[PDB]
Amino acid sequence: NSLPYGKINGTYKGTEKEKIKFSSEGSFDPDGKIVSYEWDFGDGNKSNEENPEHSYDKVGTYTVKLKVTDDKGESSVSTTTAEIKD
Repeated sequence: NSLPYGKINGTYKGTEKEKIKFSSEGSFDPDGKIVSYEWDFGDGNKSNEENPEHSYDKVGTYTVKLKVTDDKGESSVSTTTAEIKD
């Protein structure tokens, strides 16, 4: 019955066109298992890797979302930012 806890380990920073390593380490479900991790990098791109690398084409500050869903189909969403400069 218990919702999963996502941990998105923000904030993130890097430079345009250089890969940034994201981590969902510490995410957990008290009464089950997390069966999916869904990242949205805020630049229209997504991943279902636990700990993806992603580069941003353009500078800016992007909203990063991590949606975790458990084995009973229940989800929760964590957010942070990725600040991309020169």
